[PDB]
Amino acid sequence: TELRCQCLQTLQGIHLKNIQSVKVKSPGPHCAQTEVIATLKNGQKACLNPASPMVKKIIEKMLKNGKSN
Amino acid sequence: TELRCQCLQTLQGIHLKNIQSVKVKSPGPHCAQTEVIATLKNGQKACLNPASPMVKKIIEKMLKNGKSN
Repeated sequence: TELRCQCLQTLQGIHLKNIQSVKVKSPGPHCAQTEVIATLKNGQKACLNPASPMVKKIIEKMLKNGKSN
Repeated sequence: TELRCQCLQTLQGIHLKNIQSVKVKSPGPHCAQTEVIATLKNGQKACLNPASPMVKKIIEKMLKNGKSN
């Protein structure tokens, strides 16, 4: 009934060397804000800022993982 | 020790009206392939194909959401 966001905070853009996975959970009838949650390769998690131009480079890269240095 | 992909299936173009969330889990030392998992607004999930020109338009858009019935 009274839900919110899955993340109260977010990152501005951390090294993608730690990020092992990226999860995007758009807003809803509860949270009218985005909340990107990435999984750390260490088992941790680091929320990203969907209002950052670096968050659109940490994802697209993730889907690429590695191409050539 | 012997892990694989977290996606047994995939969809090559799905409605962004059903998708409520997007999950991207790059490959690892087990699976050398991607496994995009998107959450349904019904509680279900629809695996996407990390090798489609539309799968990169259903995700990027998800981060934008836009409308909200």
